[PDB]
Amino acid sequence: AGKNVNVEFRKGHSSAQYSGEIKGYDYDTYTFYAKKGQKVHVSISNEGADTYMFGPGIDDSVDLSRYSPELDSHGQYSLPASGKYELRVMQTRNDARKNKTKKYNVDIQIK
Ligand code: NA
Ligand code: NA
Ligand code: NA
Repeated sequence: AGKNVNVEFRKGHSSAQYSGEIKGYDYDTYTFYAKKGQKVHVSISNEGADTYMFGPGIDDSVDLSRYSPELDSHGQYSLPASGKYELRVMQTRNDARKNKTKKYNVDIQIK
């Protein structure tokens, strides 16, 4: 199925890059711990791979993709609470139903 990765920044740096490939309904998860008010910016090379974030103080999830209305002018989202957050990378249901695949590179920035 999908893979579950703990995001681990190089010390003194505020981003990390991952690559993956999702098949069908699989989703990959990128987990991290952060403080209320830190800003997250996620960019992904394949816009056919959705990027949604789950965690404390977030009802349901938030779309972090580049055109999402949840983002501010700098493409950032402010974490509403401190704790463990989960970025999920997944295909649309349409593509998942067709057992399509998405190769992707994702850059996760947390400041
Ligand atoms: Na999960
Ligand atoms: Na980024
Ligand atoms: Na769909």
